Amino acid sequence: MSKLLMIGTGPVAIQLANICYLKSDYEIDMVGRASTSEKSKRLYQAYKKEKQFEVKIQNEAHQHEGKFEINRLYKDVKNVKGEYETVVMACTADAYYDTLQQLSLETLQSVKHVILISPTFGSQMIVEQFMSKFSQDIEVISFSTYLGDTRIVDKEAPNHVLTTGVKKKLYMGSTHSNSTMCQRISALAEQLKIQLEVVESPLHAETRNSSLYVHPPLFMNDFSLKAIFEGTDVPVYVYKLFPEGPITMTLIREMRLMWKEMMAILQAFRVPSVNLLQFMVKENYPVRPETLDEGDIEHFEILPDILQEYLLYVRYTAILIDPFSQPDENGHYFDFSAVPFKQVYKNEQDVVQIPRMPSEDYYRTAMIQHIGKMLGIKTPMIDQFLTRYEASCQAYKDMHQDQQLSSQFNTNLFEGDKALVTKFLEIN
Amino acid sequence: MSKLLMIGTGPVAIQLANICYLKSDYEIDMVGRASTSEKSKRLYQAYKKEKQFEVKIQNEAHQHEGKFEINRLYKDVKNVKGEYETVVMACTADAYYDTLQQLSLETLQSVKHVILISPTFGSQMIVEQFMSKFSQDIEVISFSTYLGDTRIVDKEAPNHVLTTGVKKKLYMGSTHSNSTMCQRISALAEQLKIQLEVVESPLHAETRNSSLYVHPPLFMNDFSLKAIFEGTDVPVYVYKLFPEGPITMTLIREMRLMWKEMMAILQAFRVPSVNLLQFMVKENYPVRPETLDEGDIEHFEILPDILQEYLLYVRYTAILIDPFSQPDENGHYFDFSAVPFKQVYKNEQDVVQIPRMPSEDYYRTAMIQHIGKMLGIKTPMIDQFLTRYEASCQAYKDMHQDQQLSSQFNTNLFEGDKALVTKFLEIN
Ligand SMILES: Nc1ncnc2c1ncn2[C@@H]1O[C@H](COP(=O)(O)OP(=O)(O)OC[C@H]2OC[C@H](O)[C@@H]2O)[C@@H](O)[C@H]1OP(=O)(O)O
Ligand SMILES: Nc1ncnc2c1ncn2[C@@H]1O[C@H](COP(=O)(O)OP(=O)(O)OC[C@H]2OC[C@H](O)[C@@H]2O)[C@@H](O)[C@H]1OP(=O)(O)O
Repeated sequence: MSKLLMIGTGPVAIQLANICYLKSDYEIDMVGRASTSEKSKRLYQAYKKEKQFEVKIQNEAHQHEGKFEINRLYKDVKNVKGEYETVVMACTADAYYDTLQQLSLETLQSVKHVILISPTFGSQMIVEQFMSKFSQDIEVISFSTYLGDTRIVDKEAPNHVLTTGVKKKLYMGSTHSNSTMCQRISALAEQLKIQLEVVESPLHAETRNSSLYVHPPLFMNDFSLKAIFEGTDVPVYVYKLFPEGPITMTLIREMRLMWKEMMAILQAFRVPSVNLLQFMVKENYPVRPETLDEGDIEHFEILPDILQEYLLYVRYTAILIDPFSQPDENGHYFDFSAVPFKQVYKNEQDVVQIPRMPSEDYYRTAMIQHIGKMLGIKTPMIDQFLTRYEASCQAYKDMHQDQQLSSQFNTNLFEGDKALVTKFLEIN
Repeated sequence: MSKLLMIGTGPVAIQLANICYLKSDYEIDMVGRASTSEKSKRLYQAYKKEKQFEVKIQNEAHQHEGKFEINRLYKDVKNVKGEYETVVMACTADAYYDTLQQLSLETLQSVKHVILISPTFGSQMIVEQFMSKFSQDIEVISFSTYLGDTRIVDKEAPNHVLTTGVKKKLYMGSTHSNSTMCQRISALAEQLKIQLEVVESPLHAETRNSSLYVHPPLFMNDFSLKAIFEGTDVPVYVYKLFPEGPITMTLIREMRLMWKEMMAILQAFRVPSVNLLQFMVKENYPVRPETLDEGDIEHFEILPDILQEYLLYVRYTAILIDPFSQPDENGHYFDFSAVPFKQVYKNEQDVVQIPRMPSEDYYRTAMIQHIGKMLGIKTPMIDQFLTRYEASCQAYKDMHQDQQLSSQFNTNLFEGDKALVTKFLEIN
């Protein structure tokens, strides 16, 4: 019978494992890195003891809930034995290569489908090129993003996760147009009440994620980078205006410029372009009618380069509050924009980590840089983003020679991934 | 000896009376409207009883303080008897004509200088044309604004006023270039430590007031006008972003358009143009360097019509807080922008009044409209401003037929003033 390998043991992997448990005929195996990660250990110990996972639901609009037991929970990728026709990557995109490469030849040659839950731009190119050495005909499926928001509500019971929110719309593409797997997914989406736009390549679904265009400007600037690698004297906030946070005319210019460099790479691949404003306004969170002209967001992409900036700037000020929340007796709304920055932190073994943001945006940006390099496309804003982050890494190293740092502070990361997209694009 | 007539008995008039008391050789007479205004009565009764005015000071940087007694406090303009070489208009601009016209022929023919403390655009034209019938050679002096901020801290002692703030820079012009009066004023300004740019006509000083360009858009729109003539369900704020207040891309367009129509009338009069952004940023309140490009505010007037909008919009979001105030332990600054709207209100005799804003901006706008009409200059944004306010007046009349309303709800106001600027411009 059909085996499925789930790579990742966090809340995304658990939600996904439950969907397969309930709505597929796969026997499910799960693997983390409980040998080298206190987090994956806590998950291992907890599943071991209880012999169950549980998804709970917050809005009764969702029936992903359920308790469930999987077939085998592995402790490390290296223990994985045997054949699996389907492998779901529920880990972070910068680990897709590190983890597949640790699988056995028998495992890698048995695989028919690789499904990428939170891929970045070009993850499929990396994953297809890798698998191609062992699978003649590997199918690779990229999603735009994960289906919603799920979280551990108690760190001492990480096998119990909570899905708080579900996205409106997802996109999905495959190396195999309208494959049999594509069809089960959009049929599974239908059961889940999750609108799924099937898209024509995985790369195309990978560009329908808004954070790919707005996280690099928000986080890889001197303001944000100081807040993360060094303190601030006073709490400072991701989505507020300077001096309370990073947003300025300059940041918004940096965002439009990256958007346009990305649209260059996307036209190269004959991938359609993303109306960034309209994307944010219909598929992220609405603002009041009175705030944005409907023709301004429809025709966003025709508009002059400073009108585009002006409309992006305005969008971010509309969200400093939640304009659909219930006002105070004093006129005051929910402070939607007081999201703090996670700073650098020592893990359980006293090793400094960089938080997900910006260290996942260094990976995505470093890959987008590399693709654009080899299309002969110039990425000057991307370029600046990366030197900024690297100088902040080098400065942390110099300022903190008394400390164990993590592999994230290292030079020349992702040589593996960079070579796979090189082989891929030459051959393709 | 030299007599001075002070028209107005509020806190501006009292501060000014003290400056003349201390630094001039004028015997001072003061006149309000204690016959028809509970406010002017309270001032009359209070001065009567105490026989003193008092200016107190808040920042020790100021020596306008002082107790003082004037020579004669009149109860109504109509009591004014005798000859005065100088008359200071310390009242609101929309009353300059109503009040002078109540003076006696002997008084009007004796007058050599009319000094306009808070004139609007074209007040001098109105005042010179009126006085010209009685004074062959009247001198008229317009200030850009009043010298600072003074207030009554206790309504039962309105003869005791408090000057809280003093402007950086004032402008001043006269019908009589570098007159003897001009010279005493800039010498008096020097004593007061108040920088005074002497300007070449009064009209020119009357355009160096920022509220002339930004009050009509802020207050004469459907949002603001609802907040003033009808409640809001929840407190709403003058300087916040929609839905908390009126500021939108649309309001900012309405502000640039009025600015440019005004710059038309100003080029007609060969008056130089006002860099509105730079005016707000150096002469009103500073924002952080990181917020506005210095070349953007220097070259503001060359910039494209949507960049101008974008920079104005951005200026207003920089001020939602005071970015130079001391932050909270939580990152949070002083809520600089939560200035409520004064709404329509019944006075002591149960008569509905419209607050200063927008009823002083209806006068200024109605005059700017009239000037531009007779230069053949089109003022389409002004035009809209005025129909908006009038429809809100008409609606209050219909919705509130059970109520005594004030003369401010009337049609065809300012016929007097409108004819004086007509005679003036034809002849001039
Ligand atoms: N080299 C490597 N090898 C093996 N396992 C790895 C590796 N790197 C990360 N991970 C594991 O992926 C799992 C999911 O990541 P998690 O941080 O819990 O958050 P989510 O559950 O929300 O992740 C879902 C995606 O949303 C977007 C983002 O890209 C996420 O991947 C998690 O168990 C990770 O282990 P850990 O020990 O728990 O840290
Ligand atoms: N038709 C008419 N006739 C006689 N007197 C009149 C008339 N209209 C207004 N006023 C008086 O002008 C005085 C100053 O006005 P005020 O509201 O106290 O505020 P401020 O002292 O701060 O004024 C200074 C200027 O700053 C800007 C603005 O244009 C101000 O004029 C005040 O005593 C008014 O009488 P009241 O009885 O007290 O209401």
